[PDB]
Amino acid sequence: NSFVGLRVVAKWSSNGYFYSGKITRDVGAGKYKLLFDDGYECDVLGKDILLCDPIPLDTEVTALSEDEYFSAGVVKGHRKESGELYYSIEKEGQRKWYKRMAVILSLEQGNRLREQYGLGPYE
Repeated sequence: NSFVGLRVVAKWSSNGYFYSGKITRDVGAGKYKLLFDDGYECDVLGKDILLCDPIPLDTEVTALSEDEYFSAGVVKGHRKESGELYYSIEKEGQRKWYKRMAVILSLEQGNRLREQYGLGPYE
């Protein structure tokens, strides 16, 4: 048994930022059989939709504000319940508990991690 019910990030093309996903089963070497945190399922190769925390417990990440123009706040405490999801983003001096889609992350906040926790098992 392992991470076949894992916590994931969602990038289709590398365009500099990722959305959120959750896994259902593991598909081969490099792949994940996944559904988005909001209900969109597929099987894909992982360097797109992969095994995350999502991101490090010290992370000034981006919070859902505009498309190229979004603003940062910090991941500190997070959990996932059997049909409820909450990520505590420390923002504006207070904690915003959002299901993972109200946070985003960019590639280099992903790439720092990519080798150690998730953001690429395959090349």
